[PDB]
Amino acid sequence: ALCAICGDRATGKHYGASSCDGCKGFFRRSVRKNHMYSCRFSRQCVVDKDKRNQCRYCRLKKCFRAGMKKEAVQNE
Amino acid sequence: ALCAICGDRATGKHYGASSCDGCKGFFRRSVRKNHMYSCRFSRQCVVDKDKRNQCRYCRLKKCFRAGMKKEAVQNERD
DNA sequence: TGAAGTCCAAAGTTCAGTCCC
DNA sequence: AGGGACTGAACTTTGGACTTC
Ligand SMILES: [Zn+2]
Ligand SMILES: [Zn+2]
Ligand SMILES: [Zn+2]
Ligand SMILES: [Zn+2]
Repeated sequence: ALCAICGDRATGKHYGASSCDGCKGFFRRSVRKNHMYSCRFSRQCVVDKDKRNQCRYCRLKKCFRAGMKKEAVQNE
Repeated sequence: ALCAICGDRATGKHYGASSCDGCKGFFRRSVRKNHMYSCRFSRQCVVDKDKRNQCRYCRLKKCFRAGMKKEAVQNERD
């Protein structure tokens, strides 16, 4: 099973979508800090294993596209 | 532990070797900008906390000899 | 046990001081 | 004078290892 966000190896369902440990942590931290970030390009950046850290905005957007929900992220 | 490159205090393992923040930073920049340093002397310069900035060629050479890996340096990001 | 959570080593970024073109 | 480059410390983000409900 591959990560629905970046294509890396998936470790199971996280926050509503199958994803790797990276996209898992990235999403949780983003939601808890209520970050939306911003893209400096056309908000259509390539989010794969190698470039996932190049644009937080696009990575986060794809997490939501993949099915992740803020609702699934807990406080603390 | 100490920096395997210059002897200064090590802040942990960096790019594969125990090193300080100075050598950590130096290696990263050297790799990302693919700088081709040269040595004015015999390429046997002593690299310590004191002289580390005297010869970039030898400090980089020491970095690789100490275990730092080019592959461990990631691409710059925002 | 599934899917939340936490921990933390090792990546990354910014920038003041300082000097060269 | 404006443009550019380097160093290393302060501080943040990443993601794999492990823990709780
Ligand atoms: Zn992923
Ligand atoms: Zn983008
Ligand atoms: Zn050092
Ligand atoms: Zn030298």
